[PDB]
Amino acid sequence: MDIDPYKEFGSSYQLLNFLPLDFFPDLNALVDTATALYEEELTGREHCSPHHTAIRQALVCWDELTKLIAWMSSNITSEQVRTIIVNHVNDTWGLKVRQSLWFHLSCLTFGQHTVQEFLVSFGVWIRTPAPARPPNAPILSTLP
Amino acid sequence: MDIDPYKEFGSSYQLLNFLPLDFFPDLNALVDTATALYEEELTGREHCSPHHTAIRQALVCWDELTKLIAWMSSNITSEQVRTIIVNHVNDTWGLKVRQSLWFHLSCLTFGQHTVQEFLVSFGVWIRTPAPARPPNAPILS
Repeated sequence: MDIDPYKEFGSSYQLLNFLPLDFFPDLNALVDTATALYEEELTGREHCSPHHTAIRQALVCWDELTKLIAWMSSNITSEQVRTIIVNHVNDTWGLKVRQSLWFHLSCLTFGQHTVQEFLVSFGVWIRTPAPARPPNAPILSTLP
Repeated sequence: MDIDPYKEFGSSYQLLNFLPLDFFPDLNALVDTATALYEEELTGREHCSPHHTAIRQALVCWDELTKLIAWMSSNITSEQVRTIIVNHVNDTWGLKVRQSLWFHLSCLTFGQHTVQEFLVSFGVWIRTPAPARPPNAPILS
């Protein structure tokens, strides 16, 4: 199936992918934010919100990934080849986990609607030709 | 952070890990079932249920894994070290994806309380010693 994990959240993948890669905080910061703001809720017994569910699924996935690269690291793969695997991972999969954590943590903190409206505004802006294009990007708050 | 993706669903990794590995259907089978029974809901605009959110997340995760295996397969890795890797993620990561798909698809078609009670009954079963232990496992109905 063709599944966009942002579609049930009123956004889309291509909208997340318009933003510059440096826009999203690094992963460690996002986990620190998630821990500090929602640790009890995410490790709790209740759904809380589909955003919480997305966060836990994404962190669980990322955990499987780090255990995989740890396994092939200590078990099979040499040093340099390990570092190119890890660098490809962080340049791809890690970006996607950061996009997810940023999206859902931002929805929980500032409201899903204002995040949706930000992403849509940014899409409009990046899609506008330079003659008609306003100088300044749409903006949205940043997380702790 | 220490997260059990089943605790939000009133269950437990530990209960899933009691079941034998061959109990969960092949992943192609679970994906076929999710496609046939839930394609339009899963690929839609609405959450539908936490089970749907979990299934889309699980399959998106598995997709990222297949693309990683593809990349390091054709770029980095010899055929035999590749198959060792594919064996590892199949017996580990893949088993876990099958566990997630089976759990949530089972909740959707058969009820969440039904699946919960099944897992707790199976836990009780696998836990009781052979003298007092009934001969036939709990079923899911």
